Amino acid sequence: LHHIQKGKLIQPFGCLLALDEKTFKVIAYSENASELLTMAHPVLGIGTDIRSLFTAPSASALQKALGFGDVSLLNPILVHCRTSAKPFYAIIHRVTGSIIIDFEPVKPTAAGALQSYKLAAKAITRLQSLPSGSMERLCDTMVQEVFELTGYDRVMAYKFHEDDHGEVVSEVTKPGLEPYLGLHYPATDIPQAARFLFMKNKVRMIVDCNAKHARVLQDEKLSFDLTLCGSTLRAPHSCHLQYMANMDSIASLVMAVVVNEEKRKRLWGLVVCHNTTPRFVPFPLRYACEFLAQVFAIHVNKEVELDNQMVEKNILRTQTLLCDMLMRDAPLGIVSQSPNIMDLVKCDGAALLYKDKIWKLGTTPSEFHLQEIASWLCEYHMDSTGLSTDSLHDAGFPRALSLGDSVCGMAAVRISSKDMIFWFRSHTAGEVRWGGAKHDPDDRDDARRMHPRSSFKAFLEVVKTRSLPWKDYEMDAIHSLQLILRNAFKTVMDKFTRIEGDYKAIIQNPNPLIPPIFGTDEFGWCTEWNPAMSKLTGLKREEVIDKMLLGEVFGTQKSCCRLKNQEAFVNLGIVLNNAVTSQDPEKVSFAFFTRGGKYVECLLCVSKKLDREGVVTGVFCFLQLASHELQQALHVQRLAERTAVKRLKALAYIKRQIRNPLSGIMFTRKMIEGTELGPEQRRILQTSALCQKQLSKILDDSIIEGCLDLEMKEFTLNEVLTASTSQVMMKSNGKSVRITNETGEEVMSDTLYGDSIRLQQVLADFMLMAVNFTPSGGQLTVSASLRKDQLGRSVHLANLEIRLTHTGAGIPEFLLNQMFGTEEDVSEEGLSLMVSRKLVKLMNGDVQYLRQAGKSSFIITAELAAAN
Amino acid sequence: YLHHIQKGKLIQPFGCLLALDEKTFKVIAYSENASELLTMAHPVLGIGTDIRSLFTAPSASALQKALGFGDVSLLNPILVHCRTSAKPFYAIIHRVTGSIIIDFEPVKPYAGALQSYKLAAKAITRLQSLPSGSMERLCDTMVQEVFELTGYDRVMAYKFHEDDHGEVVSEVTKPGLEPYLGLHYPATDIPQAARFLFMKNKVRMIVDCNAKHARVLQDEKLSFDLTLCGSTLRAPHSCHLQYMANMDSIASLVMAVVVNEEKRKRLWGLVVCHNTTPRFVPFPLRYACEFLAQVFAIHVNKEVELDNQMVEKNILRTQTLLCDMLMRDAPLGIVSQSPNIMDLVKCDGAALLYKDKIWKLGTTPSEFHLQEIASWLCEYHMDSTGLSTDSLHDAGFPRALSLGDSVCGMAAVRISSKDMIFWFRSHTAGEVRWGGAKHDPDDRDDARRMHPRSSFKAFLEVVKTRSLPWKDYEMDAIHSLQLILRNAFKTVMDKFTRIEGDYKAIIQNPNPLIPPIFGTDEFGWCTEWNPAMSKLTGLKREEVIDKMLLGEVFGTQKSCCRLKNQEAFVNLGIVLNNAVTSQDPEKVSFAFFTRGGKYVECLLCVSKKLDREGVVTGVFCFLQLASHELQQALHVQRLAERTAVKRLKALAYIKRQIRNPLSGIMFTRKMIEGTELGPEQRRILQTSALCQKQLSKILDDSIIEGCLDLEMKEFTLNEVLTASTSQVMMKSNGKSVRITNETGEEVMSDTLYGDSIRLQQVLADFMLMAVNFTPSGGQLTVSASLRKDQLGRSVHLANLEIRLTHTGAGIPEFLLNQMFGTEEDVSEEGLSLMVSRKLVKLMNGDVQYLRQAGKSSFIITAELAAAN
Ligand SMILES: C=CC1=C(C)/C(=C/C2=NC(=C\c3[nH]c(/C=C4\NC(=O)[C@H](C)[C@H]4CC)c(C)c3CCC(=O)O)/C(CCC(=O)O)=C2C)NC1=O
Ligand SMILES: C=CC1=C(C)/C(=C/C2=NC(=C\c3[nH]c(/C=C4\NC(=O)[C@H](C)[C@H]4CC)c(C)c3CCC(=O)O)/C(CCC(=O)O)=C2C)NC1=O
Repeated sequence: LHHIQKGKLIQPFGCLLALDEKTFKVIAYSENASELLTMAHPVLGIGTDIRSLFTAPSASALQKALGFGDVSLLNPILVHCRTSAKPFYAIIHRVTGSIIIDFEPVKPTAAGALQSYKLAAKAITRLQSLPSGSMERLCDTMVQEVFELTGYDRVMAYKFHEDDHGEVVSEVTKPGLEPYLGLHYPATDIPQAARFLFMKNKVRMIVDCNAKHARVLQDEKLSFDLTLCGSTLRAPHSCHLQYMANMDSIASLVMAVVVNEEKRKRLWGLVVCHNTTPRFVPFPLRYACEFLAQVFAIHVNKEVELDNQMVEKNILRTQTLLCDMLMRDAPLGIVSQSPNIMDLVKCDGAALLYKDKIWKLGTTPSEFHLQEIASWLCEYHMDSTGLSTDSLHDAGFPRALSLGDSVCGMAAVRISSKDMIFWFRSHTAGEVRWGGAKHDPDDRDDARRMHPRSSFKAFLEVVKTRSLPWKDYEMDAIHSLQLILRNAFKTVMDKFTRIEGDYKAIIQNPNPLIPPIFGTDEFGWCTEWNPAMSKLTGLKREEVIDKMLLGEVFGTQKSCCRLKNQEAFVNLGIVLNNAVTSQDPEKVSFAFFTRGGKYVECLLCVSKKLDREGVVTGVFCFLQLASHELQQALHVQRLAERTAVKRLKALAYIKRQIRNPLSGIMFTRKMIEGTELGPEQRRILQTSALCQKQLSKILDDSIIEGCLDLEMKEFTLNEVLTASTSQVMMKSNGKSVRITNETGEEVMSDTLYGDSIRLQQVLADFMLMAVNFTPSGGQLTVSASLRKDQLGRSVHLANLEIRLTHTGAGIPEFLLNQMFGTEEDVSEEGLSLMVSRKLVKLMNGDVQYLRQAGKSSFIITAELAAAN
Repeated sequence: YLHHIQKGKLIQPFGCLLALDEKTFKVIAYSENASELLTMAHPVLGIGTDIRSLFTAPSASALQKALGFGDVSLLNPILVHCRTSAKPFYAIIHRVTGSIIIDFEPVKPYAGALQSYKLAAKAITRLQSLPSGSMERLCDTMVQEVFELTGYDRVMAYKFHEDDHGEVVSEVTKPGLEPYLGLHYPATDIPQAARFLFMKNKVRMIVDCNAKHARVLQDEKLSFDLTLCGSTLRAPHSCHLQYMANMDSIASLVMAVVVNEEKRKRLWGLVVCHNTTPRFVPFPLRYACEFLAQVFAIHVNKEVELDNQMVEKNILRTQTLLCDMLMRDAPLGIVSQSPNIMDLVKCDGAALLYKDKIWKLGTTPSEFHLQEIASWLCEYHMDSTGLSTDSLHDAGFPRALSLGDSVCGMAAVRISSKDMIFWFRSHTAGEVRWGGAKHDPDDRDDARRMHPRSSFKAFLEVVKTRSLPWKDYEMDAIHSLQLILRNAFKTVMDKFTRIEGDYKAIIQNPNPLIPPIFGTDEFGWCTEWNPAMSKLTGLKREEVIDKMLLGEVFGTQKSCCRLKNQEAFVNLGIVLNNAVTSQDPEKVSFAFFTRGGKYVECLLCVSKKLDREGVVTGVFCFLQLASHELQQALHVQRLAERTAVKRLKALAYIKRQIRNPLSGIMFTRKMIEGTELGPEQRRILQTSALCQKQLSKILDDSIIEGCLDLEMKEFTLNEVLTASTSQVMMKSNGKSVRITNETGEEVMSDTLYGDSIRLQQVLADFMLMAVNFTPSGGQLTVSASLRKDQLGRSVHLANLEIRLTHTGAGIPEFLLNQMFGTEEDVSEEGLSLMVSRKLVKLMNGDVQYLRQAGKSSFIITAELAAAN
């Protein structure tokens, strides 16, 4: 499919013009150029002057752009015609021996690259604020932003695989369309020529797949072949036109995601948008989409760094567990205590075969099922002590299906010639919709076929009842444990029989995970020096035995491994003395110099070498090597955790210092209760009582997210209604807001059910902001009318209905949209608004104000229970 | 006179001494007490005796092994027995030119460097747990730890000044001892010989200044002398014994503090201990103290870097003050719109003489004073541009004495021939004791001055007519502001008469603080390139003007100043659009390569430019060349600032959430106070109001520890003494304790000076514990005392004394230790008690309890003023 370079067809929505390098004269054109640019008068032929089509300012601007160095920073370029002054978006690019210009009519906002970039600022800010560490959420966010920006029928992210076949990862459509999620596609749908072109043309748009194209009447006298690959007006393949017609998608717009893997540009995938009717999008929007795709790529680059850091942390955890297991008594200690061999490698069962005695943990086959497989391993693979398989049926076990489907994956190791230790992994499930690549290896770029595909279905692919594979480090760890156990109890090869290879001959992987280790006695003399530590330092063990660890071996001068300075010496002494009284593996930064010159930086962990008698015998230290990024991440995480835990003291002090005076307040109120007064004073005391009750209940605190346990108590509306006005009217009194006693007297004549604090929580806060924009001499209007509905068996319906005034300038739109939860940076003053809204709506109520003429009215309605 | 110390042949009588030869290992020098101490209960222990003929076989072998070792400072102390009667001994060895010197010290009846370092673990972890930032707390903690570890009569930190004289910075003494804190001493008190010798032997102990010194004998056939400087038994020079007998401090132990200032090293000071009775301290304690001094020196050197970081942070704040408000309403825009010129430098007032009008701010003399100052500058300083005067009387302008103590320090800058700006600093109060240095240069003490100084209590000196000094960058900022105003209006030196006279015409302050700025218009073309940026990047203004900022100037390839990679290109284009969209300055990390090819790392602050009509006209930004460590600190700080503010806003929401019903309760109380009530009800309501005010007073928001100040006002003690004690009697409702009136009637009857909002916070929360543990039937007694003494000049001391009985089980030892701030785990009640003790300890108030027979007794003392 190479004729893309040699094709004289363009889409019929813009004109294409070609100019030489120096004379700036027309050498090629399109059939619609004369109908569009000129009409709406010399005939547009070869060599016609550019100034005869556009006005003087437009021609001058185009000339200045043509003389510029990097033309990609200037387009789009607004121009006008001669007579009608019809505007156009000139898009200029340069090819070997020519300059090609595209013209598209305007108005079917930007004039450069930066102005065009400005249209994606909201989406970029949305992308930057995302919490880091999850690729799926990032893909969903980006696809949603693209859908909102472009206004297409559907948009989807389409990721490529190693096989070169692809799968959609996210999707956002309009209601009434068939979901495309989770469907794989053959690798031959997108030929390698297309995805090779997409490294340089990162945005492609097709307006109509059923339109009538226009040919490029190139001049015959020119000796140059005008390729059209870099232009925005290319007409696609007939094969692709039929492909798009089959899917019932007419117009399309697609963007590439090129990720710099180390550089190494790799096409991660595509962001493809479809619409069922012809659609045209102006050039600045396409440029903004391209910039957004660049930002998305530089974020998916960070996601893989996070993944690598997580894997490296897992390796470090395995090393720490191995160092733990080194000390305990072998071999039963690996299984009796915790953490045991199950935590060594991610598995589902484990078994030990020591001295014809079987120790089992987790989901393991029946004890009668272990000796025969052990004997089969012994007699079939005598030339190895380790084996791995993701399916026991493939490896040749005759009785694989007789043990059930609970366990299918094996990892076995021979510590001795008779005894064994092996892990079990449960068989996994899961199938893929559509064939991945439909299993057609080797390319088929023949450019002879017309379209060997049509329609679409589910096309499920079956599985082989397999388990997850065993990684490299998950076998290094098992080899390390084998070495430890073999040494403590008193070349070879490890099989790797995976599916579709049926056999492999990997060596034992003599790269054990055992870290550098040393250790001293209680006086300070060296006692241990590992082979790994000897490799790291270049110092033989015999050089550093019966030598003082502090000063002689590690020191600032005359020492074998010279330390940085005296602060390092002091810190090493402090750590070695602190570790005597603590067993926690205190990870401390440790940096030294090798025998030659190499600044080695690691983390050091020190523990006591306790003996059987219970008396310290020395220190056991091991040294784990981590890269700069993980060390910085650990430092930042430690600081963040300390800062987070610091505020707890302040919070507790605040709560106690608010609790004590309120307790004194109930003290003085209950003690003044003895001096009784008239009935009006009794109701005033009741109002103060539930006011302080609400105070304490606010200090008595998932309720931040709106979830409520719905605590229920029996109370009647009089005190709640009085306290709602009492808690707010001091604020309005400064603003000269009067009270009208408009509430009816029939609301209070009926008994009510519901708590006092819960009911009053979602009432008073509404009008608190009212004084903010209310001028002097305002008015307050409150009307209530309880609705008695006899719905239910034991609980009636006291449907609330309250109309509250809304005077002054009131809450503006950018403060009203905060109520519905449509904003991120919600002001702290407004939090109680949506808090009360969520509290009301948890009981299927409503609290809402609508803009009216003169003054608005807040409507409050709740399905509050009735105590009738 | 270091020569006298070198050849001293006298040692203290608490240990023996033996000097042997390098090769043969025979005694060549020995002390008189050695013969009767090492061989009690008798051969010739003269020259040539072998070392092995005095100790048992294991001890002899250990000594012989220790002699043949390169770095032997890691081995001492060495245990040694005697073959005569098995007498324990510490042997401490060192090597000098041609000899090996070993000194022996007897061991009390109750093994290396690392074991000696163990006796300081608690002190080291206490020093490490402190939060950084301040020095006084560090010095106090170090002195307290040394006092607890060594058990001496008094210890004190003694810091050296640049003059080589010193001053006492902290102190801790047993009760009954006169403090020395804050004093000063002449530089001739410590001869430079000892000061130089302290960089080798970092601990010096003297047991008895009155004992009879012993003498060592050395064979006179030697060709070289014997040096005893490094030995830990050397006898001090006689005039120092007289000096020590003057203060009646018989014994002493001093520890040098050597700070390796950036590997140059400097003696920061000493930690001097004193005792009135002869004292002896074993050798491992001296090693532990030496190690703790090393750790303290490291931490001291770590807290002088935060000072430099604060200096740099303050410098990167005067470049971000009035960068654009100057362009509108110049020069009147610097006084009217805040921040004003009073924020440029740390001053007390300002004045702006322009167009014959004064726009004074803060504290400033009358207009006639300013006119007289201006006329004096115009007359007597005709060829001056700006000056800073520490005290206006030293410069001697005629009318200095009229304003007096109101204004002393001045800083004047001259805008033009008539206008100018004044900054004013008031009189500061500062006094020293014992005199600053008692100057007597040229080493007046040499081979003389047996003891021409005797006991003296104090020596008060007063320096008059001085203000705080004007720094260098504080005048660079004024110079740069003068340059800004001179440029916007369209090489001269500045006086620095600061200390005593001899005006120093510094060269135009050769450091104008002005950051490198640039800017673009709306399309993107560069318009501004100031000389600072042109100097930083080595690029002329012409080569950049009329180009494009993105792509042509800052671009990945073929650009004037190439960027690092492509991720640094899409991050500069993002900020140039957010700056316009949001208009608020944004600070980001920047990095690039100059024309010469040097990597530059900066911070970029970018903000939007508007015209008079509020229309955005472009963008202007400037570079803040932060230092490496400052950049990393700000990076890590801003990494978690988002989470910090996210928690802060959530915490602050509850403030309003609880203030609203607090407003309701105040409303109800205020309208219930409007009814007819008896005296008892009135007193109840007054107590309720007093106990309620503390909620709002606490909710004003540091709040945990530090930055705490107590308000002061005139009040009667009856109200608080009743409200605080009444509000707790019913807290233990389930125990029914008995409370009866016990306070003295002479403490209620008087009014005084002091806030009642924190008196409840102090003496009402203390009695919460008394009901938590005491069972039913507990009796509580409160004793009050108001000592009215006139121990002052303008304030009458109405000192408050509180006594509380402690029934029940009482506070255990671990809970008690929390009150003193010496524990990591502090309970909420313990945290509140510690906070209250700190809150009362600023004005010399002691809160404690002592356990007696039956019930313990509390003592609370607070120095309080009287408003009589
Ligand atoms: C949902 C996934 C999806 C797929 C797999 C898809 C395929 C696709 N077809 C693409 C490319 C091509 N696809 C083909 C041809 C074929 N596609 C098929 O279905 C056949 C295997 C083959 C016809 C022989 C050719 C020649 C191209 C080159 C593009 C051109 O010259 O116009 C592209 C590239 C984007 C574009 O140029 O518009 C896409 C995105 N379109 C989709 O919507
Ligand atoms: C509280 C401040 C304080 C000061 C200023 C003080 C001075 C001092 N005097 C000290 C040292 C000396 N200072 C001197 C000399 C003189 N001191 C004086 O008062 C004269 C100026 C001079 C002799 C008359 C000498 C001979 C020494 C001891 C040197 C030696 O014995 O070889 C020291 C160091 C401690 C020691 O070396 O044992 C101290 C601490 N003692 C204090 O406690």
